[PDB]
Amino acid sequence: GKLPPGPRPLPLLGNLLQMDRRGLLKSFLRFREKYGDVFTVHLGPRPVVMLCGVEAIREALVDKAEAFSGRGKIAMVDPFFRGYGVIFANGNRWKVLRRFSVTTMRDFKRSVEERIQEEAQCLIEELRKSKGALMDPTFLFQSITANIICSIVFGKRFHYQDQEFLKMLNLFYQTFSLISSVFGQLFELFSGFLKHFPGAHRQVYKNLQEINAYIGHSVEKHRETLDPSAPRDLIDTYLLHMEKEKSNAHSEFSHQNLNLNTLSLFFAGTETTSTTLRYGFLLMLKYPHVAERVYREIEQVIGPHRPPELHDRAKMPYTEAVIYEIQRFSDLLPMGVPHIVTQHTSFRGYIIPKDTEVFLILSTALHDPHYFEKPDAFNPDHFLDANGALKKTEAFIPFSLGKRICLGEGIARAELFLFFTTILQNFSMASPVAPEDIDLTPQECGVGKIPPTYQIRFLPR
Ligand code: HEM
Ligand SMILES: OC[C@H]1O[C@H](O[C@H]2[C@H](O)[C@@H](O)[C@H](OCCCCCC3CCCCC3)O[C@@H]2CO)[C@H](O)[C@@H](O)[C@@H]1O
Ligand SMILES: CC1=CC[C@H]2[C@@H](C1)C2(C)C
Repeated sequence: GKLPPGPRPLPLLGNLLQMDRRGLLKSFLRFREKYGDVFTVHLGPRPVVMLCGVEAIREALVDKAEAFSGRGKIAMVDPFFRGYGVIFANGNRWKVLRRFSVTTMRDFKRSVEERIQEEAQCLIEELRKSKGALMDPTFLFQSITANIICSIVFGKRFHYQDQEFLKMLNLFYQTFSLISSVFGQLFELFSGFLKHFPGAHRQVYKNLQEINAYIGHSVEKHRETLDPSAPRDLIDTYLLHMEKEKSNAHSEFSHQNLNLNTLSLFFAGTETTSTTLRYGFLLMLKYPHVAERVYREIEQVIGPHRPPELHDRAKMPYTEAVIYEIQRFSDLLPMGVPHIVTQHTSFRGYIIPKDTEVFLILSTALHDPHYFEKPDAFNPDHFLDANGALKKTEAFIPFSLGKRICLGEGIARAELFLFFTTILQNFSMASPVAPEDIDLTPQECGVGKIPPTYQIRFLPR
């Protein structure tokens, strides 16, 4: 009959005065205590329905896909993306851009696996050259994941010591942080007001323009050398489609979709997997007995030299459990990416009007103590049975579900496994901080959950 229950709002401020100072997620976990798994919070001027736990989330994204499949905005980046590109598009643009992006990622020329394998070898050579010196591995982790996207999109990889590559990686890093910051969460509530003032939203806008400028230039160099009978990469393929549909003024294959879809694939392609890697190696420093056990399995299944391959996974249940647990623990996007309802819909008795924003709080499925005993601790046994065999679970939804499910899922799982195991096959880790002193508390927790900076050494075996 009405919207899910929640804290009683004030006219201008919504539920501001009921929020927790520590962020949106914390705010929402407190409301969930009081209201249950389906509730409404007024984020500044508008109601947003929160869905918590695997059942409710899957009931919405899978059983009710006809309605929960729209994409909402992220205040901090809407001014840039404006509903262009696969992540932020709706309706028929999304359908075109999704089919195109899914279809030209898989089809191309090396397999996905081969490209990751080569990149893993370049990574190992790089880590060798560093001769056990301390670094903050953020740049390398962004470099190897960026290079996978790059070879699909630009037809090329960049070298780790290229200062122009590094400068773009810095912008991806700064932006993800700024977006996930306390100001970014405030902005989600009050963009309407805050936009008129200086603040992080302008820096994010400017960073994204700067990345936009490289992509515009690359599109140009491609157009100039384009061979219709032999498209090199995803940009070439988009250009061909642009040609084919030029007589339709309403073609989705526009120039803004070109730039912003590409940029969307890049952002998501780089920052998601690299952040998981960052948390992953920090977790390894804090739990060296886990890293040592992963290494014993690599030794026994793969050996000290033969490059790891995807077909190794099924024979490495421990390593897979550690990687699942890294993802579960990391909780990359704790509230997922905003959805909206596309038509009036009933959900557990409530009525959700059309164009009502919905957050699926993926963090609540990942921390569900019915599936994961002691869900706030890192523990790979979360994903092992009695016999040490891999135990997958329905609650494991860090890619979300349904029509909008991460389209990069397969690529990211390939990268996490090949980069994790290839590094561990060749190196052990050390740092100047004892495992008991290692603090896992995120540096940011908003849209994204971002681990603190740290120094690590990679020691050759
Ligand atoms: C650890 C790595 C990753 C995680 C945890 C992750 C997670 C997610 C999540 C939660 C969503 C939101 C789905 C929803 O709207 O309900 C998403 C969407 C998306 N992701 Fe991933 N992602 C990862 C890696 C990647 C990679 C490597 C790519 C590209 C190569 C990618 C590309 C995308 C795109 C294009 C969307 C939007 C899909 C759509 O709206 O139709 N992601 N991702
Ligand atoms: O397009 C106009 C702009 O061009 C110049 O910037 C160059 C720089 O001179 C040049 O150093 C830079 O090189 C960047 C190469 C690395 C790009 C790698 C990433 C790009 C996309 C996401 C993944 C990979 O590209 C920029 C864009 O062409 C000028 O310096 C700018 O001031 C100007 O506004
Ligand atoms: C896959 C992710 C989608 C939404 C968040 C991160 C990448 C971006 C695009 C800011």
